[PDB]
Amino acid sequence: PPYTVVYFPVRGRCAALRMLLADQGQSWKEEVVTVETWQEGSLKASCLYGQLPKFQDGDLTLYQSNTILRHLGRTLGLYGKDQQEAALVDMVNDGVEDLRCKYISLIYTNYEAGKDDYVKALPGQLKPFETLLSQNQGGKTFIVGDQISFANYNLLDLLLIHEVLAPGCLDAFPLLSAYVGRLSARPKLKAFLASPEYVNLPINGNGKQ
Amino acid sequence: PPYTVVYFPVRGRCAALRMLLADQGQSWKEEVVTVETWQEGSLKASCLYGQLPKFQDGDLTLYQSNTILRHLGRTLGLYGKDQQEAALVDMVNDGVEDLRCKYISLIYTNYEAGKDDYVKALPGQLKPFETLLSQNQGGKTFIVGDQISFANYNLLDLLLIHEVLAPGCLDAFPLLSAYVGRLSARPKLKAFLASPEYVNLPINGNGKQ
Ligand SMILES: N[C@@H](CCC(=O)N[C@@H](CS)C(=O)NCC(=O)O)C(=O)O
Ligand SMILES: N[C@@H](CCC(=O)N[C@@H](CS)C(=O)NCC(=O)O)C(=O)O
Repeated sequence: PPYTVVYFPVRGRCAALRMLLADQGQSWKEEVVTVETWQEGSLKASCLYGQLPKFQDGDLTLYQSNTILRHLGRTLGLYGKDQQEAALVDMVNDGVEDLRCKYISLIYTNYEAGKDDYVKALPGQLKPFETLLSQNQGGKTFIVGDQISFANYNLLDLLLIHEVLAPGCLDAFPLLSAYVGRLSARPKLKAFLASPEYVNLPINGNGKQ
Repeated sequence: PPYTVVYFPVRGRCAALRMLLADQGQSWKEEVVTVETWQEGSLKASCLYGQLPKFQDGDLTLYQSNTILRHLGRTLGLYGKDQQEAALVDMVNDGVEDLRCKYISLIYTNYEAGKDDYVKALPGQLKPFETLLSQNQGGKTFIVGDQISFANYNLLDLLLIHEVLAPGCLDAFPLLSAYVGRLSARPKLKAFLASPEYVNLPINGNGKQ
């Protein structure tokens, strides 16, 4: 630290890392970039991959939402108890990222025409995470092992936004349903999730959800 | 170990991890899955995300190509010299993954119609890695620090397959070019890249490259 997240005024790909920071009792600065400012072009040209989020941790500048999640997970000890759990943590997060990418595609490129098929395919897309839960302490703790690795925050966000896209999409999945309830009840996260800086931010940048 | 990769008969998403294993002098088994066997359905159903590669390391079963790369990077000490380089390694690999996803989209969903635009956009997609090179000992070593982190193998594969797609695409990028020549020359890796088990596999599964 100090931590600074530079991003558009949406939850988007900063939602998970924000929940992580808040739940772990960290402080940070929100640098809000408006689409107007973004169109000016100077900031974009300075971003390694021409995109946000941009993350500052002291004198370290990072890009890539999952790089930030892994960085935070690594430095705060939320990356598994050993090399094996760590790999499983990656496997979960890579799974979360795959589905987030299809979600983002639906939202921004084909929402009207594609929503039905997407919702049909959703159960098969969620089953893996229910299954991971079923294989770890009866799904009563976290996605991997008994500590709250960074992948949980990313998974939690993926689940929450899919409840908005397709209400009831977790009804057929007891472990995922209870998982979201439990994690969302953690004191600091609950408070964060209920705050204006979260609630009054749209999930995506195009008005759809 | 022992290491086993379960995959279709293509370079695809296993090319980089294979190069890594070969360059690092590791031994592994290839279990080839034909599309015929895949359509039978049983293996797919047993895969966490219904996809390959599947990776066996002793009694640990992993899925997700990048999870496998990070697993080998972590257990073989090819993941930066400290927490800070590790973050940069991730930032590189996430960038590689983003472009690989676009490459894969082109190949399998829009090759004929999309190629020309994609190749036009390619220079902008490659510059970031040239920029990273120029900020690390003049690009005379590796993509991050002076050790060959796993991310290097993924970047090398990405560059190699794009050279097939758009010959000369690295001519505008002296650092990337020299980087490719340099890594490709590494003895064990050089031998691998020229061996039948690499050369006689197509880059992709639909015969396009
Ligand atoms: N792989 C990147 C993707 C970043 C990304 O898609 N950023 C979008 C907003 S979520 C952006 O900056 N769009 C504006 C632009 O591309 O000019 C990550 O995970 O951070
Ligand atoms: N995110 C996964 C993607 C895996 C993937 O796309 N696998 C393809 C082959 S490259 C597959 O199994 N296709 C068959 C199917 O989906 O049934 C990774 O990086 O490993």
